[PDB]
Amino acid sequence: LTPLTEKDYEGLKRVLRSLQAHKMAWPFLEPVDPNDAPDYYGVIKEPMDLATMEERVQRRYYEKLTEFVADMTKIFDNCRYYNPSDSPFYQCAEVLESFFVQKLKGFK
Ligand SMILES: CNc1cc(-c2ccc3[nH]ccc3c2)nc(S(C)(=O)=O)n1
Repeated sequence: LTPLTEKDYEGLKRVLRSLQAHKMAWPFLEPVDPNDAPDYYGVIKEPMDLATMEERVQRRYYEKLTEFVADMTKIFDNCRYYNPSDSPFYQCAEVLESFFVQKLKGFK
């Protein structure tokens, strides 16, 4: 896989901001609050969120697009594992993952 260039990184920031602005992204914007989900961090061993990804983007943590996609997929995988399939939180992952794929393919 090809290294992420500085030109690549402008695109990644755009993709990330498109997701952060999505109406369904709210449960993913910041780390889960342990007060609203007291067992969350006993269940989910590798939490991830969009603020933690923004930090990594800004600090050029990602060297390959696959690593960026892997962090994003953890967000969605964590959500569907923690939540039952009829929860509104689960529905956020359904909507935002397919939005992400649309944007990812564009990033191309
Ligand atoms: C009850 N189920 C839930 C609850 C939450 C949650 C709760 C409070 C929160 N405060 C700041 C973020 C934040 C996220 N996130 C999910 S998630 C990431 O979609 O798996 N599922």
